[PDB]
Amino acid sequence: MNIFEMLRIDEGLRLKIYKDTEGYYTIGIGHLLTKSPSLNAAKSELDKAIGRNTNGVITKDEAEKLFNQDVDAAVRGILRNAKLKPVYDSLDAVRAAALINMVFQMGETGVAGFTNSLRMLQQKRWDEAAVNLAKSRWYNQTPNRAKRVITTFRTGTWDAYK
Repeated sequence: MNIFEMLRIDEGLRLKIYKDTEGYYTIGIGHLLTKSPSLNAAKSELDKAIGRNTNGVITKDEAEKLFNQDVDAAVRGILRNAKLKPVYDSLDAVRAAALINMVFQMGETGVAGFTNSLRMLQQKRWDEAAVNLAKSRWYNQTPNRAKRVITTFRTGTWDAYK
């Protein structure tokens, strides 16, 4: 299993414009279109993204394609990010996916704010990191995802996903 499969699980697949849980226009596999309340705006952002006039509708392939860009971007940010990189560097193939899942979900800045958990991970203090991550807003709010990702950092296995 890998980051793609994991996120596809976490984000689901929607081929028609939807609203994320903050009310933001979204599509596909967690592709945020715009933070504008204007549906016209998101449709316009979409067409721009796809390269065609979609009418707020995309194909599974178009989605997979945006998905790929998104994942790549998430990895780059981690890498451009100063708090992140060193953590990414200390993590195994599996736990690295988990980190990436968080960045994708909350953004560079968002993830870089888990100050204690990040040092704990950095130190390979799994359980404790886990213990602490569970004490977040993030987890309270998206407990299903949070839990899986937390179990991922703790075990270094795909169990929570199997």
